[PDB]
Amino acid sequence: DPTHFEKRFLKRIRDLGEGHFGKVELCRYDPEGDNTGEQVAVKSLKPHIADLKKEIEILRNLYHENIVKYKGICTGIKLIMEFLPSGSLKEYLPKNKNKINLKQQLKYAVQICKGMDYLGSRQYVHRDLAARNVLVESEHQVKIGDFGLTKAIETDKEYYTVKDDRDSPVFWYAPECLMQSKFYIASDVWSFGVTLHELLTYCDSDSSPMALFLKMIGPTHGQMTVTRLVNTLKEGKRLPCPPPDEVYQLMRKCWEFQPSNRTSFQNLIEGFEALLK
Ligand SMILES: Cn1cc(NC(=O)c2cnn3cccnc23)c(-c2cc(Cl)ccc2OC(F)F)n1
Repeated sequence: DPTHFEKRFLKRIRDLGEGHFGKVELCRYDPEGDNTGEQVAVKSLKPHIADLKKEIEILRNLYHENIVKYKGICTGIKLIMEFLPSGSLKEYLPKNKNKINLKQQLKYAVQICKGMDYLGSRQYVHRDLAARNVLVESEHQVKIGDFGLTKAIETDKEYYTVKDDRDSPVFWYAPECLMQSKFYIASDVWSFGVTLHELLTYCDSDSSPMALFLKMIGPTHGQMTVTRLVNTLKEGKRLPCPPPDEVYQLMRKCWEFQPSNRTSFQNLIEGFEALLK
């Protein structure tokens, strides 16, 4: 079985990044023991097993040019994927401003929309769409690189109701996710709009969605922060345009209060393609 990786041949090189419960490391799968084997990205849980198994099964069945490739498993379980040395958009964009212009940013935007549209056609909701979860294949190509919070939508139903909201990226969340823990495909569209703002600002820390929303609502509300966030959104207030009128209009359509007034990923692709011709 080419999808079964033996523990004794999986050699750790360095850490790549980590979340609260999971981590990704650069390993070499070296059965010949001479450091000639291929380099792979390995996702493991820190010393949630049920959630990782579900996550592995989802990725095993996704095949798209803008989705990170599943390679296999190491059985306790570890997820084995292809290694992208340029890393996440969050770390790549600040170091490569001179290489990446607005035209390339809009191509990245189309690519994220295509990968997301494919996911949504398989009845899944991502729930964690941000620049930190987008990998750089090359200066011409990006891939959605993580599915840690991904959930299947019930048949003859349009949303998944979340029970555990403890590690939620609240500054990327739509009003319905904040008020009722209801995740629709339209909720993923809202998060894309915030990811697009990150992309246009080159993932600058001082201009991050969290930095900007805290300046809008005040940073001393503590436990009332999410309530204040809900209030500002209810008023019609949104993240400002980075220091491109037509791109900002597609972004504002991602941020329509009611999920029904929001566009679809297919509609956004048409929008970006019209601007690239
Ligand atoms: C700083 N950082 C870098 C990361 N990853 C890579 O560099 C990487 C390269 N190839 N590869 C293949 C699959 C998954 N990750 C990678 C992460 C990272 C960490 C976690 Cl816990 C989950 C997803 C992550 O990656 C994100 F982008 F999807 N943080």
